[PDB]
Amino acid sequence: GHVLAVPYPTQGHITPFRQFCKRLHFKGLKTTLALTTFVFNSINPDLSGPISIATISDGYDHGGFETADSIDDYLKDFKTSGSKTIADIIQKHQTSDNPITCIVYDAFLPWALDVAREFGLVATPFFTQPCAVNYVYYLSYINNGSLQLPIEELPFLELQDLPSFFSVSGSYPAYFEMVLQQFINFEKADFVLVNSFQELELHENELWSKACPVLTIGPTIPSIYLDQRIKSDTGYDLNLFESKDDSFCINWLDTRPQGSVVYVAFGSMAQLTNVQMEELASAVSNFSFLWVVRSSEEEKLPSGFLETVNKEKSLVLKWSPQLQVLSNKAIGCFLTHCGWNSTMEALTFGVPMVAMPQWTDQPMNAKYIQDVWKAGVRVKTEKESGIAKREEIEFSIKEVMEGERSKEMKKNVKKWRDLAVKSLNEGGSTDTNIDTFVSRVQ
Ligand SMILES: O=c1ccn([C@@H]2O[C@H](COP(=O)(O)OP(=O)(O)O)[C@@H](O)[C@H]2O)c(=O)[nH]1
Ligand SMILES: *[C@@H]1O[C@H](CO)[C@@H](O)[C@H](O)[C@H]1O
Ligand SMILES: O=C(O)c1ccccc1O
Repeated sequence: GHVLAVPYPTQGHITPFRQFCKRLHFKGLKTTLALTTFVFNSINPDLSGPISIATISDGYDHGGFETADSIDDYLKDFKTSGSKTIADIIQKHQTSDNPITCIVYDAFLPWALDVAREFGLVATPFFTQPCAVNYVYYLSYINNGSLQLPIEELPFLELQDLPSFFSVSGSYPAYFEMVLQQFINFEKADFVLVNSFQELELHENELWSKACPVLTIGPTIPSIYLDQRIKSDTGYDLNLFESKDDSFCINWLDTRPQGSVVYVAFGSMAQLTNVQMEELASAVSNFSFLWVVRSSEEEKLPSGFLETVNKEKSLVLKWSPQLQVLSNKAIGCFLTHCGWNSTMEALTFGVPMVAMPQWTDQPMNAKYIQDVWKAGVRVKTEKESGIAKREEIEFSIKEVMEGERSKEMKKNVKKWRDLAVKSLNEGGSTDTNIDTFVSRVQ
Protein backbone atom coordinates (compact mmCIF):
# COMPACT_ATOMS: atom_id res chain seq x y z
CA GLY A 1 0.00 0.00 0.00
CA HIS A 2 1.13 3.53 -0.94
CA VAL A 3 -0.69 6.84 -0.43
CA LEU A 4 -0.14 10.04 -2.40
CA ALA A 5 -1.00 12.97 -0.08
CA VAL A 6 -1.90 16.32 -1.74
CA PRO A 7 -2.40 19.25 0.69
CA TYR A 8 -3.65 22.65 -0.31
CA PRO A 9 -0.46 24.81 -0.41
CA THR A 10 -0.82 26.64 2.88
CA GLN A 11 0.55 25.97 6.35
CA GLY A 12 -2.85 25.19 7.86
CA HIS A 13 -3.47 22.36 5.41
CA ILE A 14 0.11 21.08 5.02
CA THR A 15 0.73 20.25 8.64
CA PRO A 16 -2.37 18.06 9.21
CA PHE A 17 -1.48 16.36 5.95
CA ARG A 18 2.06 15.72 7.15
CA GLN A 19 1.03 14.66 10.65
CA PHE A 20 -1.57 12.27 9.23
CA CYS A 21 1.18 10.76 7.04
CA LYS A 22 3.37 10.17 10.09
CA ARG A 23 0.48 8.15 11.55
CA LEU A 24 0.18 6.26 8.25
CA HIS A 25 3.87 5.42 8.37
CA PHE A 26 3.58 4.32 12.01
CA LYS A 27 0.83 1.93 10.87
CA GLY A 28 2.86 0.43 8.01
CA LEU A 29 1.61 2.52 5.07
CA LYS A 30 3.93 4.10 2.55
CA THR A 31 3.16 7.75 1.85
CA THR A 32 4.46 10.26 -0.64
CA LEU A 33 3.56 13.88 0.09
CA ALA A 34 2.90 16.08 -2.98
CA LEU A 35 4.16 19.65 -2.44
CA THR A 36 3.96 22.42 -5.02
CA THR A 37 7.42 23.48 -6.17
CA PHE A 38 6.72 26.99 -4.90
CA VAL A 39 6.24 25.50 -1.46
CA PHE A 40 9.04 22.93 -1.74
CA ASN A 41 11.60 25.65 -2.38
CA SER A 42 10.20 27.62 0.55
CA ILE A 43 10.45 24.77 3.10
CA ASN A 44 13.68 24.47 5.16
CA PRO A 45 13.74 20.68 5.45
CA ASP A 46 14.57 19.93 9.11
CA LEU A 47 12.61 16.70 9.59
CA SER A 48 11.13 14.76 12.53
CA GLY A 49 10.43 11.57 10.61
CA PRO A 50 11.19 9.78 7.35
CA ILE A 51 9.66 11.77 4.53
CA SER A 52 9.16 11.19 0.83
CA ILE A 53 8.27 14.26 -1.23
CA ALA A 54 7.18 14.60 -4.84
CA THR A 55 6.80 17.99 -6.48
CA ILE A 56 3.71 19.16 -8.35
CA SER A 57 2.76 22.52 -9.76
CA ASP A 58 -0.05 24.95 -9.19
CA GLY A 59 1.24 27.08 -12.08
CA TYR A 60 3.04 29.67 -9.95
CA ASP A 61 6.38 28.02 -9.16
CA HIS A 62 8.17 31.41 -9.00
CA GLY A 63 5.86 33.83 -7.17
CA GLY A 64 3.10 31.65 -5.69
CA PHE A 65 -0.43 32.90 -5.04
CA GLU A 66 0.50 36.59 -4.78
CA THR A 67 1.60 36.61 -8.45
CA ALA A 68 -1.78 35.40 -9.76
CA ASP A 69 -4.17 37.86 -11.39
CA SER A 70 -7.08 36.78 -9.16
CA ILE A 71 -8.05 34.11 -6.66
CA ASP A 72 -10.25 32.46 -9.27
CA ASP A 73 -7.42 32.38 -11.80
CA TYR A 74 -5.21 30.62 -9.22
CA LEU A 75 -7.75 27.87 -8.59
CA LYS A 76 -8.36 27.12 -12.27
CA ASP A 77 -4.65 27.15 -13.16
CA PHE A 78 -4.07 24.93 -10.14
CA LYS A 79 -6.64 22.46 -11.45
CA THR A 80 -4.99 22.31 -14.90
CA SER A 81 -1.34 22.20 -13.80
CA GLY A 82 -2.13 20.09 -10.72
CA SER A 83 -3.98 17.41 -12.68
CA LYS A 84 -0.97 17.03 -14.99
CA THR A 85 1.71 17.07 -12.30
CA ILE A 86 -0.22 14.61 -10.09
CA ALA A 87 -0.81 12.21 -12.98
CA ASP A 88 2.94 12.17 -13.65
CA ILE A 89 3.75 11.12 -10.09
CA ILE A 90 1.27 8.27 -10.46
CA GLN A 91 2.61 7.20 -13.86
CA LYS A 92 6.27 7.34 -12.85
CA HIS A 93 5.66 5.18 -9.79
CA GLN A 94 3.65 2.49 -11.59
CA THR A 95 6.85 0.58 -12.44
CA SER A 96 8.52 0.74 -9.05
CA ASP A 97 8.78 -1.17 -5.79
CA ASN A 98 5.52 0.44 -4.61
CA PRO A 99 3.13 1.87 -7.20
CA ILE A 100 0.66 4.30 -5.68
CA THR A 101 -2.66 2.76 -4.55
CA CYS A 102 -4.52 5.73 -3.02
CA ILE A 103 -4.76 9.50 -3.38
CA VAL A 104 -5.60 11.37 -0.20
CA TYR A 105 -6.33 14.85 -1.59
CA ASP A 106 -7.38 18.07 0.13
CA ALA A 107 -11.16 18.60 0.04
CA PHE A 108 -10.49 22.06 -1.50
CA LEU A 109 -9.18 20.12 -4.56
CA PRO A 110 -12.07 17.89 -5.65
CA TRP A 111 -10.59 17.44 -9.15
CA ALA A 112 -7.97 15.13 -7.66
CA LEU A 113 -10.65 12.45 -7.49
CA ASP A 114 -10.94 12.50 -11.27
CA VAL A 115 -7.22 11.89 -11.47
CA ALA A 116 -7.45 9.15 -8.85
CA ARG A 117 -10.24 7.45 -10.78
CA GLU A 118 -8.37 7.65 -14.10
CA PHE A 119 -5.62 5.39 -12.67
CA GLY A 120 -7.99 3.07 -10.79
CA LEU A 121 -6.87 4.51 -7.44
CA VAL A 122 -8.57 4.77 -4.07
CA ALA A 123 -9.68 8.36 -3.47
CA THR A 124 -10.49 10.06 -0.18
CA PRO A 125 -10.85 13.81 0.48
CA PHE A 126 -9.33 15.28 3.63
CA PHE A 127 -11.22 18.02 5.45
CA THR A 128 -8.96 20.19 7.55
CA GLN A 129 -11.92 21.99 9.06
CA PRO A 130 -14.24 20.59 11.77
CA CYS A 131 -17.40 18.56 11.12
CA ALA A 132 -19.70 21.40 12.28
CA VAL A 133 -18.26 23.81 9.70
CA ASN A 134 -18.35 21.37 6.80
CA TYR A 135 -21.88 20.10 7.57
CA VAL A 136 -23.02 23.73 7.35
CA TYR A 137 -21.30 24.00 3.96
CA TYR A 138 -22.71 20.64 2.92
CA LEU A 139 -26.27 21.78 3.69
CA SER A 140 -25.75 24.75 1.39
CA TYR A 141 -24.53 22.50 -1.43
CA ILE A 142 -27.59 20.22 -1.39
CA ASN A 143 -29.43 23.49 -1.33
CA ASN A 144 -28.14 25.80 -4.00
CA GLY A 145 -25.57 27.93 -2.20
CA SER A 146 -27.39 29.41 0.73
CA LEU A 147 -28.53 28.12 4.04
CA GLN A 148 -31.77 27.80 6.02
CA LEU A 149 -31.50 29.78 9.26
CA PRO A 150 -32.14 28.37 11.78
CA ILE A 151 -30.56 25.01 10.98
CA GLU A 152 -33.11 22.59 12.28
CA GLU A 153 -30.51 20.07 13.46
CA LEU A 154 -28.33 22.77 15.12
CA PRO A 155 -30.71 25.59 16.06
CA PHE A 156 -28.50 27.47 18.55
CA LEU A 157 -26.51 28.99 15.65
CA GLU A 158 -27.06 32.58 14.43
CA LEU A 159 -25.83 34.75 11.58
CA GLN A 160 -22.68 35.90 13.44
CA ASP A 161 -21.88 32.25 14.09
CA LEU A 162 -21.60 31.25 10.43
CA PRO A 163 -18.58 31.37 8.16
CA SER A 164 -17.63 34.82 6.89
CA PHE A 165 -19.06 34.09 3.42
CA PHE A 166 -22.57 34.20 4.86
CA SER A 167 -22.27 37.19 7.21
CA VAL A 168 -20.06 39.37 4.94
CA SER A 169 -22.10 39.12 1.79
CA GLY A 170 -20.32 39.02 -1.55
CA SER A 171 -16.88 38.64 0.05
CA TYR A 172 -14.42 36.11 -1.41
CA PRO A 173 -16.86 34.78 -4.03
CA ALA A 174 -14.27 32.43 -5.52
CA TYR A 175 -13.12 31.13 -2.10
CA PHE A 176 -16.82 30.71 -1.24
CA GLU A 177 -17.40 28.55 -4.30
CA MET A 178 -14.46 26.39 -3.28
CA VAL A 179 -15.73 25.40 0.15
CA LEU A 180 -19.08 24.54 -1.45
CA GLN A 181 -17.56 22.61 -4.31
CA GLN A 182 -15.87 20.36 -1.77
CA PHE A 183 -19.07 18.31 -2.17
CA ILE A 184 -19.53 18.14 -5.94
CA ASN A 185 -18.19 14.57 -6.10
CA PHE A 186 -17.48 13.50 -2.50
CA GLU A 187 -20.28 10.96 -3.07
CA LYS A 188 -17.86 8.97 -5.24
CA ALA A 189 -15.16 9.02 -2.54
CA ASP A 190 -14.14 5.74 -0.97
CA PHE A 191 -13.87 7.51 2.40
CA VAL A 192 -14.02 11.04 3.81
CA LEU A 193 -11.40 12.08 6.35
CA VAL A 194 -11.71 14.99 8.77
CA ASN A 195 -8.99 16.35 11.10
CA SER A 196 -11.11 15.98 14.21
CA PHE A 197 -11.91 13.37 16.81
CA GLN A 198 -15.31 11.98 17.57
CA GLU A 199 -15.85 13.16 21.16
CA LEU A 200 -15.15 16.82 20.29
CA GLU A 201 -18.18 17.29 18.02
CA LEU A 202 -20.03 14.02 18.72
CA HIS A 203 -23.35 15.49 17.62
CA GLU A 204 -22.22 17.17 14.38
CA ASN A 205 -20.20 14.11 13.34
CA GLU A 206 -23.47 12.10 13.51
CA LEU A 207 -25.42 14.60 11.39
CA TRP A 208 -22.74 14.61 8.71
CA SER A 209 -22.15 10.85 8.83
CA LYS A 210 -25.82 10.38 7.84
CA ALA A 211 -24.98 11.94 4.47
CA CYS A 212 -21.52 10.48 3.88
CA PRO A 213 -19.01 8.09 5.41
CA VAL A 214 -16.98 10.39 7.69
CA LEU A 215 -13.87 9.09 9.48
CA THR A 216 -12.43 11.38 12.14
CA ILE A 217 -8.65 10.94 12.19
CA GLY A 218 -7.58 13.85 14.37
CA PRO A 219 -6.34 15.52 16.27
CA THR A 220 -3.18 15.80 14.11
CA ILE A 221 -1.06 17.16 16.95
CA PRO A 222 2.26 15.31 17.21
CA SER A 223 2.23 12.06 19.17
CA ILE A 224 4.70 13.27 21.81
CA TYR A 225 2.17 15.67 23.27
CA LEU A 226 -0.57 13.08 23.47
CA ASP A 227 -0.38 9.35 22.84
CA GLN A 228 3.42 9.00 22.52
CA ARG A 229 2.95 5.89 20.41
CA ILE A 230 5.04 7.49 17.62
CA LYS A 231 8.46 8.17 19.12
CA SER A 232 9.81 10.26 16.23
CA ASP A 233 6.75 12.58 16.06
CA THR A 234 8.11 15.39 18.20
CA GLY A 235 6.76 18.48 16.47
CA TYR A 236 5.74 20.22 13.28
CA ASP A 237 8.41 19.67 10.66
CA LEU A 238 7.16 21.32 7.43
CA ASN A 239 7.11 25.02 8.19
CA LEU A 240 6.88 27.87 5.71
CA PHE A 241 8.09 30.51 8.18
CA GLU A 242 11.63 30.31 9.41
CA SER A 243 11.96 28.98 12.88
CA LYS A 244 13.52 31.91 14.80
CA ASP A 245 15.93 29.42 16.48
CA ASP A 246 13.00 29.02 18.80
CA SER A 247 14.62 28.25 22.19
CA PHE A 248 15.04 31.99 22.83
CA CYS A 249 11.26 31.96 23.11
CA ILE A 250 10.77 28.87 25.30
CA ASN A 251 13.58 29.92 27.66
CA TRP A 252 11.86 33.32 28.11
CA LEU A 253 8.61 31.59 29.12
CA ASP A 254 10.18 29.52 31.90
CA THR A 255 11.21 32.93 33.27
CA ARG A 256 7.67 33.93 33.97
CA PRO A 257 5.28 32.69 36.68
CA GLN A 258 2.65 30.08 35.94
CA GLY A 259 -0.23 31.31 33.80
CA SER A 260 1.13 34.85 33.71
CA VAL A 261 1.63 35.40 29.95
CA VAL A 262 -1.01 36.11 27.31
CA TYR A 263 -0.18 34.45 24.00
CA VAL A 264 -1.21 36.29 20.82
CA ALA A 265 -1.10 34.77 17.32
CA PHE A 266 -3.22 34.89 14.18
CA GLY A 267 -2.11 31.93 12.15
CA SER A 268 -0.19 32.00 8.89
CA MET A 269 -2.45 33.99 6.54
CA ALA A 270 -4.56 36.54 8.44
CA GLN A 271 -3.93 40.23 7.81
CA LEU A 272 -5.14 42.96 10.15
CA THR A 273 -5.42 46.68 9.33
CA ASN A 274 -3.33 49.51 10.77
CA VAL A 275 -6.43 50.47 12.77
CA GLN A 276 -6.81 46.92 14.04
CA MET A 277 -3.11 46.79 15.03
CA GLU A 278 -3.03 49.72 17.48
CA GLU A 279 -6.23 48.68 19.25
CA LEU A 280 -4.58 45.31 19.80
CA ALA A 281 -1.25 46.89 20.80
CA SER A 282 -2.88 49.04 23.49
CA ALA A 283 -5.08 46.30 24.93
CA VAL A 284 -2.21 43.85 24.97
CA SER A 285 0.30 46.25 26.58
CA ASN A 286 -1.89 46.14 29.69
CA PHE A 287 -0.49 42.59 30.13
CA SER A 288 2.57 40.38 30.20
CA PHE A 289 2.26 39.09 26.65
CA LEU A 290 3.84 37.03 23.88
CA TRP A 291 2.67 38.43 20.52
CA VAL A 292 3.47 36.94 17.10
CA VAL A 293 3.48 39.68 14.48
CA ARG A 294 4.54 38.06 11.22
CA SER A 295 7.03 39.97 9.11
CA SER A 296 4.55 41.02 6.40
CA GLU A 297 2.58 42.72 9.22
CA GLU A 298 5.26 44.76 11.02
CA GLU A 299 4.32 47.69 8.74
CA LYS A 300 1.05 48.23 10.49
CA LEU A 301 2.10 48.26 14.15
CA PRO A 302 2.27 51.77 15.64
CA SER A 303 5.15 54.10 14.97
CA GLY A 304 7.78 53.04 17.50
CA PHE A 305 5.68 50.37 19.16
CA LEU A 306 8.45 47.76 19.12
CA GLU A 307 10.70 50.21 20.98
CA THR A 308 8.10 50.70 23.72
CA VAL A 309 7.98 46.93 24.34
CA ASN A 310 8.55 46.30 28.04
CA LYS A 311 11.27 43.67 27.72
CA GLU A 312 10.72 42.56 31.33
CA LYS A 313 7.05 41.59 30.83
CA SER A 314 6.54 40.85 27.13
CA LEU A 315 8.06 39.97 23.75
CA VAL A 316 7.20 40.19 20.02
CA LEU A 317 8.23 37.60 17.38
CA LYS A 318 7.92 36.99 13.66
CA TRP A 319 6.77 33.37 14.24
CA SER A 320 6.78 30.94 17.14
CA PRO A 321 6.98 27.28 18.06
CA GLN A 322 3.29 27.40 18.83
CA LEU A 323 3.16 23.78 19.97
CA GLN A 324 5.77 24.29 22.68
CA VAL A 325 4.34 27.71 23.65
CA LEU A 326 0.87 26.26 24.25
CA SER A 327 2.38 23.43 26.29
CA ASN A 328 4.21 25.93 28.53
CA LYS A 329 2.73 26.57 31.98
CA ALA A 330 3.45 30.32 31.82
CA ILE A 331 0.56 30.81 29.36
CA GLY A 332 -2.64 32.04 30.96
CA CYS A 333 -4.79 32.57 27.90
CA PHE A 334 -4.46 32.46 24.10
CA LEU A 335 -5.82 35.33 22.01
CA THR A 336 -6.57 33.54 18.77
CA HIS A 337 -7.99 34.16 15.33
CA CYS A 338 -9.58 30.68 15.80
CA GLY A 339 -7.88 28.87 12.96
CA TRP A 340 -8.93 25.25 13.33
CA ASN A 341 -5.41 23.89 13.99
CA SER A 342 -4.78 26.62 16.55
CA THR A 343 -8.16 25.92 18.26
CA MET A 344 -7.59 22.16 18.52
CA GLU A 345 -4.09 22.88 19.81
CA ALA A 346 -5.33 25.15 22.60
CA LEU A 347 -8.12 22.68 23.54
CA THR A 348 -5.71 19.78 23.67
CA PHE A 349 -3.34 21.80 25.84
CA GLY A 350 -6.00 23.13 28.22
CA VAL A 351 -5.29 26.76 27.31
CA PRO A 352 -8.43 28.92 27.50
CA MET A 353 -8.84 31.36 24.65
CA VAL A 354 -9.98 34.87 23.81
CA ALA A 355 -11.56 34.32 20.40
CA MET A 356 -11.04 37.15 17.90
CA PRO A 357 -12.09 35.50 14.61
CA GLN A 358 -11.40 37.13 11.24
CA TRP A 359 -12.96 35.15 8.34
CA THR A 360 -13.79 31.93 6.66
CA ASP A 361 -14.55 29.25 9.28
CA GLN A 362 -13.20 31.09 12.30
CA PRO A 363 -16.60 32.51 13.39
CA MET A 364 -17.92 28.94 13.79
CA ASN A 365 -14.89 27.87 15.82
CA ALA A 366 -15.37 30.96 18.00
CA LYS A 367 -18.99 30.07 18.72
CA TYR A 368 -17.98 26.51 19.73
CA ILE A 369 -15.12 27.84 21.87
CA GLN A 370 -17.44 30.01 23.91
CA ASP A 371 -20.83 28.29 24.01
CA VAL A 372 -20.20 24.60 23.24
CA TRP A 373 -16.78 23.87 24.73
CA LYS A 374 -17.15 26.70 27.28
CA ALA A 375 -13.39 27.10 26.93
CA GLY A 376 -13.09 30.83 26.14
CA VAL A 377 -14.94 34.04 25.28
CA ARG A 378 -15.48 35.81 21.97
CA VAL A 379 -14.28 39.43 21.93
CA LYS A 380 -17.04 41.90 21.03
CA THR A 381 -16.75 43.91 17.83
CA GLU A 382 -18.45 47.18 17.06
CA LYS A 383 -21.00 46.26 14.46
CA GLU A 384 -20.46 49.23 12.14
CA SER A 385 -16.89 48.12 11.62
CA GLY A 386 -16.10 44.54 12.71
CA ILE A 387 -13.11 45.90 14.67
CA ALA A 388 -12.54 45.00 18.30
CA LYS A 389 -11.79 48.14 20.30
CA ARG A 390 -8.88 48.11 22.73
CA GLU A 391 -11.16 47.96 25.80
CA GLU A 392 -13.40 45.21 24.46
CA ILE A 393 -10.17 43.25 23.91
CA GLU A 394 -8.90 44.00 27.42
CA PHE A 395 -12.25 43.10 28.95
CA SER A 396 -12.20 39.70 27.25
CA ILE A 397 -8.59 38.94 28.27
CA LYS A 398 -9.34 39.73 31.93
CA GLU A 399 -12.47 37.54 31.85
CA VAL A 400 -10.26 34.54 30.98
CA MET A 401 -7.44 35.39 33.43
CA GLU A 402 -9.17 37.00 36.45
CA GLY A 403 -12.94 36.56 36.28
CA GLU A 404 -14.38 33.41 37.79
CA ARG A 405 -15.87 32.29 34.65
CA SER A 406 -12.06 32.04 34.37
CA LYS A 407 -11.52 29.06 36.66
CA GLU A 408 -14.68 27.41 35.41
CA MET A 409 -13.48 27.72 31.82
CA LYS A 410 -10.09 26.62 33.07
CA LYS A 411 -11.47 23.24 34.15
CA ASN A 412 -13.98 22.71 31.34
CA VAL A 413 -11.11 22.84 28.81
CA LYS A 414 -8.82 20.33 30.60
CA LYS A 415 -11.30 17.57 29.80
CA TRP A 416 -10.06 17.49 26.20
CA ARG A 417 -6.43 16.44 26.48
CA ASP A 418 -7.47 13.09 27.93
CA LEU A 419 -10.29 12.60 25.45
CA ALA A 420 -7.83 13.20 22.60
CA VAL A 421 -5.24 10.74 23.94
CA LYS A 422 -7.98 8.12 24.38
CA SER A 423 -8.88 8.49 20.71
CA LEU A 424 -5.25 8.22 19.63
CA ASN A 425 -4.50 5.30 21.96
CA GLU A 426 -5.18 1.70 20.96
CA GLY A 427 -8.88 1.06 20.61
CA GLY A 428 -9.83 4.74 20.39
CA SER A 429 -12.20 6.01 17.69
CA THR A 430 -9.41 7.80 15.82
CA ASP A 431 -7.02 4.84 16.11
CA THR A 432 -9.86 2.64 14.88
CA ASN A 433 -10.75 4.93 11.96
CA ILE A 434 -7.13 5.09 10.84
CA ASP A 435 -7.12 1.27 10.82
CA THR A 436 -10.26 1.12 8.66
CA PHE A 437 -8.57 3.44 6.15
CA VAL A 438 -5.33 1.45 6.22
CA SER A 439 -7.35 -1.75 5.71
CA ARG A 440 -8.90 -0.43 2.50
CA VAL A 441 -5.59 0.92 1.19
CA GLN A 442 -3.93 -2.51 1.07
O1 LIG B 1 3.45 31.99 15.29
C1 LIG B 1 2.91 30.99 14.95
C2 LIG B 1 1.49 31.01 14.51
C3 LIG B 1 0.87 29.73 14.09
N1 LIG B 1 1.64 28.51 14.14
C4 LIG B 1 1.06 27.25 13.72
O2 LIG B 1 0.60 27.50 12.51
C5 LIG B 1 -0.77 26.74 12.35
C6 LIG B 1 -1.74 27.82 12.00
O3 LIG B 1 -2.82 27.20 11.31
P1 LIG B 1 -4.37 27.52 11.78
O4 LIG B 1 -5.32 26.42 11.40
O5 LIG B 1 -4.35 27.94 13.21
O6 LIG B 1 -4.80 28.90 10.98
P2 LIG B 1 -4.45 29.44 9.47
O7 LIG B 1 -2.99 29.65 9.76
O8 LIG B 1 -4.77 28.30 8.57
O9 LIG B 1 -5.18 30.72 9.11
C7 LIG B 1 -1.01 26.14 13.55
O10 LIG B 1 -0.57 24.72 13.53
C8 LIG B 1 -0.16 26.81 14.59
O11 LIG B 1 0.32 25.97 15.55
C9 LIG B 1 3.02 28.49 14.56
O12 LIG B 1 3.58 27.47 14.57
N2 LIG B 1 3.64 29.74 14.96
C1 LIG C 1 -9.40 38.10 3.80
O1 LIG C 1 -9.78 39.04 4.75
C2 LIG C 1 -9.30 38.70 6.03
C3 LIG C 1 -10.05 39.67 7.04
O2 LIG C 1 -11.27 40.10 6.58
C4 LIG C 1 -7.77 38.83 6.04
O3 LIG C 1 -7.37 38.30 7.29
C5 LIG C 1 -7.15 37.99 4.88
O4 LIG C 1 -5.78 38.31 4.72
C6 LIG C 1 -7.94 38.18 3.61
O5 LIG C 1 -7.56 37.14 2.68
O1 LIG D 1 -6.02 27.92 4.31
C1 LIG D 1 -7.20 27.96 4.89
O2 LIG D 1 -7.28 27.70 6.08
C2 LIG D 1 -8.52 28.34 4.13
C3 LIG D 1 -9.66 27.98 4.71
C4 LIG D 1 -10.92 28.28 4.10
C5 LIG D 1 -10.96 28.95 2.90
C6 LIG D 1 -9.81 29.34 2.31
C7 LIG D 1 -8.57 29.05 2.91
O3 LIG D 1 -7.43 29.48 2.22
